[PDB]
Amino acid sequence: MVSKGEELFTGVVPILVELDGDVNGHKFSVSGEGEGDATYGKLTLKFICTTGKLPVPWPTLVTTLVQCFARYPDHMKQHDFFKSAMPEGYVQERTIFFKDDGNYKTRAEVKFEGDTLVNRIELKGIDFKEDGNILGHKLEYNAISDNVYITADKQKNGIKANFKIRHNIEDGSVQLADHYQQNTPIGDGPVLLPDNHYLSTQSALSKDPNEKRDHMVLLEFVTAAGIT
Repeated sequence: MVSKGEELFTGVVPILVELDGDVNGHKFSVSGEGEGDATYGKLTLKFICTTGKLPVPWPTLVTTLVQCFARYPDHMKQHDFFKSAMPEGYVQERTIFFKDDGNYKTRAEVKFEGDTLVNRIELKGIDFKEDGNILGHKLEYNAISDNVYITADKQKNGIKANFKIRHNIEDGSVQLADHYQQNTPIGDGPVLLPDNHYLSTQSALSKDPNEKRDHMVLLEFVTAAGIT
């Protein structure tokens, strides 16, 4: 046997992302479009700041801007909460603590609208330093890679996750971003509550040479692991 949510992901699925943000009162919006192919754990996305200049570095928004596209190995498919919640979807919440700086709090709803997987997000950032690495734009436009450690959250019928992102600073140092995550289903049907495991995630950041708006191109791979 297969299992209902996971059938929505056997091919290439269009993705739409919409974010409204406010970081220390600097308001902005981002839209994104692209495709995901969970068979290969593969995401291709392009994001645009629709309000003008992005007031934070693009790399700091990657994790916020669809883990339902992870490739779960066959032997791990009973541990894929994300697809099991579809098409109704899930709420994904985070707190992202930037070491020696402010924090983002995010709330997103990830669900299908027809054949399109949509991620709608609100982001609120507070306590940032005006000349710190974030509001001062001191982070290199560089890839991020790390492991998302997932555990069951029986009490919300969902999952929690934790991970670290170590963003390179232009001086050669590192800006740590400690992520704490919770996901809860939107619908009332059965979902898969996983054993402990992780998502190995690699995001490559680039620019479209023909694009004059403030933007980010991503190529991302996401693979579940940690259960032999």
